[PDB]
Order: sequence, then structure tokens, then C-alpha cells
Amino acid sequence: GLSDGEWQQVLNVWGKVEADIAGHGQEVLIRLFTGHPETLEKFDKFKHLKTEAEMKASEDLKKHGTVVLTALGGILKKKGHHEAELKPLAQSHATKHKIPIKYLEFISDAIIHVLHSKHPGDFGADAQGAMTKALELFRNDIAAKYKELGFQ
Ligand code: HEM
Repeated sequence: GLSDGEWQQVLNVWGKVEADIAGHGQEVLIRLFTGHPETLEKFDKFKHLKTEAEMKASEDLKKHGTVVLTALGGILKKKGHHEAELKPLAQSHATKHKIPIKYLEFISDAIIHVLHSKHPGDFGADAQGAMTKALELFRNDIAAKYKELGFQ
């Protein structure tokens, strides 16, 4: 649960991402894959990537970063009223992709990391607080659907 002022911070931060969605999406995925190599094994289309240089050179990885962040941005713009947008993603991630909730924690922290790396000194403590709370809400509502489905 976020206040109006917190949502305002979230959507202000998101403007930084929307200025270069593919570059942010690429770096988020590279941070996830290099920090948590078990996550790469869930992607049949990226498991061939052995080095970070290959990851950086991959245009399909940048494409997928655009897909991921476009979906997250659409959810964030709903300011918590995201049941319809979140349900298909929860279902696909539990039943088809088999993504444990832990990996959603990993990517949440990776987003925070990338924001500081690309905007050092321009991602303030209030903005970090609000973004963290928004990603927690997203993760918690997915977790509720995972529990319904019995997925661990
Ligand atoms: C911010 C969180 C994320 C968002 C919004 C997101 C969004 C999406 C979207 C929109 C798709 C394509 C449609 C679909 O299959 O439902 C997708 C595919 C996928 N997601 Fe996620 N995702 C997230 C986190 C993750 C994480 C943490 C993993 C794995 C560690 C992951 C693994 C996958 C896989 C395996 C695919 C299928 C890729 C394919 O083969 O082309 N997702 N995701």
C-alpha cells in the first residue's frame, strides 16, 4: 500500500527508465544473470550465453528486456489497481516458466541496483523507498497467486 506521494515518486523514477527502456532492460537482465547464474537456466533462449560480453552483444536479450520492463511499467502505472495485468503474469510464471518467487526478489533488487548505477546521485532516498515498496507490492500480489496455485 502506497500513498499518492509515493506513487508520484515511483512514476517520476519510471520516467528515467522510459527514456531508454532497452538499455535499462538489458542492464537489469545482465545484473540478474551475472549475480544469480541459476536464473539463466530458466531461459532456453539465453542459456547459450556464457560470458557477459556475449550477454551485452545479444540483441535478443535487449529485446526481452524491453518486453519485461514494458510489462512492469504498465503495472506500475495502475498504482496498485493491477489485478487484470498481474494475473496472467503470475499464471505464466508459476505454470509455464516455473519461476520461484525468490527470483522475483532477485530482479527487484537488481532494478534498484541498476537505477543507482545509471543515475548515481539522482536516485534519492525517498525515491528508493517508494520504488522498493512498489516492487514489494508487485511481488506480494504475485505471491498470493502462487499460493493459490500451490506453486513453490
Ligand atoms: C519484473 C518482473 C518480470 C516481469 C514484469 C516479467 C514479464 C514477462 C513477460 C511480459 C513475458 C512474456 C509473456 C509471458 O510469458 O508471460 C515474460 C517471459 C518470461 N519470463 Fe518473465 N518477467 C519478470 C521476471 C522474470 C524472472 C525473475 C524470470 C526468471 C528468472 C523470468 C523468466 C521468464 C521466462 C523464462 C520467460 C519466457 C521467455 C521466452 O522464452 O521467450 N521472468 N516475462
